[PDB]
Amino acid sequence: GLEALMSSGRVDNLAVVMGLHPDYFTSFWRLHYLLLHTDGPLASSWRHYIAIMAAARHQCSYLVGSHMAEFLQTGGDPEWLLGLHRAPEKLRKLSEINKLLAHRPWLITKEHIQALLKTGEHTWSLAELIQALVLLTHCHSLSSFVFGCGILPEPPSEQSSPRDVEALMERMQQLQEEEMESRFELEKSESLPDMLCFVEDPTFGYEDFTRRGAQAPPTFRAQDYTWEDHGYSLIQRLYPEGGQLLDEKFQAAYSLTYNTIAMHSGVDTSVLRRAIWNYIHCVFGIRYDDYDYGEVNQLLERNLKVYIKTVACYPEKTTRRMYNLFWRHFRHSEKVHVNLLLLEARMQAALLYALRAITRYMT
Ligand SMILES: CC(C)C[C@H](N)C(=O)O
Repeated sequence: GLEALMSSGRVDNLAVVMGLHPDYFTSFWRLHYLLLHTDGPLASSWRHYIAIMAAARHQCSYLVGSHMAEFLQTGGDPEWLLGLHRAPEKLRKLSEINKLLAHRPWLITKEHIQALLKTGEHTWSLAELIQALVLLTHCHSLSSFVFGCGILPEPPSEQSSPRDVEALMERMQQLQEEEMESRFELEKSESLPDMLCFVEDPTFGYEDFTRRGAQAPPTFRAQDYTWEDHGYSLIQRLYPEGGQLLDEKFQAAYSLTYNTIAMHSGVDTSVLRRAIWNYIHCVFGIRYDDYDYGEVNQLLERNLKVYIKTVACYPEKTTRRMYNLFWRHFRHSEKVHVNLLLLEARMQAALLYALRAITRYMT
């Protein structure tokens, strides 16, 4: 761990907790400094305001209150802090895609892209839009992390501080050696104040209460639009400096391992980490053609699925009891490792839907 920086008092509570995984922190910090402290398509004050609009979707005052202060220090018409209605209409056009990205990314549609790029007095360019999609999804995934790790405003965490594990290690060995479609639909269908003026439709979330029965996004076959050979290449064409940083951050988190499980070392944990990843993408409708989704229940205890899904979909509702309740014999560091596995998987899914809608509009 980046111990001297964490215990120094000079970086905030969020980065202190990221310090626990230096190989991820480096990739996280590079994209953080790019989006917020590097000249780009959009003015500094716009980027902090877009971040407020995003953190407001999850009622996440840690991130809202921090980008408010930055927005003021960087210029930033204070009157925009009275509510979205006082912001330029170009920013206001982002509410719909902001809400959809945060809660139901699969509903993003080329007709949404058409509205943003519609020629008017102040139109979004593609480089401006791509930077805005990265900021919105960045701050949604950072709200998941703030809530899932119990990060306190400016201990750095309300939840983290300065046997059946062997059952699990056995199930992982057995694995390291059609109706596939059925097991995916089963996993996907399973069911488990002053910020309000920066959002529209504040009670929109995962789970439609306008319809009986729980939320089941439409199955999207991965490989129809993947990061590796569709989304990455579109972002590096429209926003070069961020595409590479996002790719490195995605890979940083998908491959981060210490070869340990709870108290055990010498383990290969990729089958377990792939289940966390592939489950969250399943909660957002993405099906991997060659993956046995039965492995999710073999490997992810039920208390871990309730937490993962709460943090991906309803981070506001995360509780200390819920954090303590799963993986009771695991190290806190590993609970944090799960959180950043899931913000990266949640962010990649929201981006991919948005990037897919942009491709469809261009055609
Ligand atoms: C338990 C898993 C979330 C991570 C594990 N500590 C590893 O090194 O891969």
